[PDB]
Amino acid sequence: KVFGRCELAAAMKRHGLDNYRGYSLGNWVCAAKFESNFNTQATNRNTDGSTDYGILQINSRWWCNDGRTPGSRNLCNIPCSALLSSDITASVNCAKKIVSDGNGMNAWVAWRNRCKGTDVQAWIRGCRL
Ligand SMILES: [Cl-]
Ligand SMILES: [Cl-]
Ligand SMILES: [Cl-]
Ligand SMILES: [Cl-]
Ligand SMILES: [Cl-]
Ligand SMILES: [Cl-]
Ligand SMILES: [Cl-]
Ligand SMILES: [Cl-]
Ligand code: NA
Repeated sequence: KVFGRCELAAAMKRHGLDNYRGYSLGNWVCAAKFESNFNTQATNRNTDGSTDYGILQINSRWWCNDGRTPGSRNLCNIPCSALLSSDITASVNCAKKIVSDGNGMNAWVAWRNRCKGTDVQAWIRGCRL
């Protein structure tokens, strides 16, 4: 599923991500935009053989099981495939554990490089929330 901007903002809020660990809704929408262009089925292979999955590009090295990343962990206790669903629950619950890990939203390299410090409120501007 490819979400619209305000549509994803609404789903993220419903699942309790708005201000989670102090990060406003706009930061989460901005991260989704540059990680997946709002497409739940996005995937991207890393140089190390791991793979990033879903709207927030969660990596198989630590967070989900794909059966093909040697010596990895599955800290979210899920198959990486659950991260590609039209329903975002699995992605949001796993993102909650990632953003709690010590480095905040810097865990997402695209948020640091493209969203951090910017006018992130622009991502939710005009949305009926
Ligand atoms: Cl957009
Ligand atoms: Cl915001
Ligand atoms: Cl594996
Ligand atoms: Cl394969
Ligand atoms: Cl594990
Ligand atoms: Cl599994
Ligand atoms: Cl949803
Ligand atoms: Cl923080
Ligand atoms: Na894994």
